[PDB]
Amino acid sequence: MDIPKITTFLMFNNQAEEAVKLYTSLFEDSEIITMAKYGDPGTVQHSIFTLNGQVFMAIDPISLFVTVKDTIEMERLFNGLKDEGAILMPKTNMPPYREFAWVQDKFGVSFQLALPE
Repeated sequence: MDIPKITTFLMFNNQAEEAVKLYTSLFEDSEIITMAKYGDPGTVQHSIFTLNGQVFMAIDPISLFVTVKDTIEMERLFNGLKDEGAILMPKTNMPPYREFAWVQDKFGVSFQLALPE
């Protein structure tokens, strides 16, 4: 269950269980490894799935979800990407993460920065 440093992260309306079901079914070496719904209820809070043995995540724009090594990795990527960027959410201690941030960079790509601890 080892997730890449950078995971493509798909966010849906309330369509994640279907989207996942759809892609999992088409692509070959693929499998739902984790789904957690909300207690909007019945919606996906957290999914980790495979497509050709590659790890994706979905919940509920189509961001990059970065698992950070350190407080210091966080600092660097945060400050690097935040330039002329939007901060969707700033550095925040957010269980189950030591820290988490959400930045759109100047060109428009969303990065989620997640420090596990």
